[PDB]
Amino acid sequence: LTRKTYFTEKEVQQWYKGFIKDCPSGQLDAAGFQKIYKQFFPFGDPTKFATFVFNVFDENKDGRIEFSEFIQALSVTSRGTLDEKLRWAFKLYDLDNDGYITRNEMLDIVDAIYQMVGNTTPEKRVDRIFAMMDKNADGKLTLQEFQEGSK
Ligand SMILES: [Ca+2]
Ligand SMILES: [Ca+2]
Ligand SMILES: [Ca+2]
Repeated sequence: LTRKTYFTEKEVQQWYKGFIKDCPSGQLDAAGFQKIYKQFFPFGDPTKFATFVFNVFDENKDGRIEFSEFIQALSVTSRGTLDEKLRWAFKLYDLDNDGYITRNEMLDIVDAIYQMVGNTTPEKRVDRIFAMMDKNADGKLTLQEFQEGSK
């Protein structure tokens, strides 16, 4: 009985039917996630990125994606406003969950993105956007620095 999500509730209904359709156990864990990413990027190694994305999906950090976490992710990512979408992206970068994005963290992401695709540089690229987004130049990005930098 969500409705705390951009879905109608003859929409939660399909998404659940689809959920137990894909994953009948009702719990897809890191391993399953990791392999479908292997299918999603068969010209690279999605392992690093697959993990960062899985970590944002699994909000209570138990190592499983329940429906609540799956259906909220979809809502935000597919239908939420730009801020809400950027807030979700922010969590992905913020690996240690301390509320900032640092240079090596963002480098890690760019490195993950670079690794997942890479046969068909991260360093110079991150310096570019961080210098761009980091207005006060403290070496950290706040959500606000990130949201505005992106827009
Ligand atoms: Ca969970
Ligand atoms: Ca951080
Ligand atoms: Ca800053």
